[PDB]
Amino acid sequence: MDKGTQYKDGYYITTLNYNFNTVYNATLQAIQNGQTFDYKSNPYDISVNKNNGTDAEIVSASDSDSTDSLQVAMKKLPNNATRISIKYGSQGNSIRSSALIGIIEGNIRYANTH
Repeated sequence: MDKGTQYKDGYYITTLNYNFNTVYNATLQAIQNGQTFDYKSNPYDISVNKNNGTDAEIVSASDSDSTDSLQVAMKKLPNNATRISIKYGSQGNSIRSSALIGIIEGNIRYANTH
């Protein structure tokens, strides 16, 4: 039905039916190039960016948000899909993440088209 967007206890987890290569690119752009700002204008910038090959995971630390860090996990599926797992702070990071996903998929939709 849907790609697989699940929200549970602050966690935002989804599958994106697009290639891990483009998903990494889009996700990087979304956070790194400041394609999304929060109302509290909090530091979104990346503290660890690492590629594995089946993993690409972005970890940014939040100094202003004492409650946690921004962690986005991108996992490569052999079905030309990518699984994204978001890490939340006690305030509910799912809000940031829902916008994040829109940007990630949307950017792919422009670049990839079909």
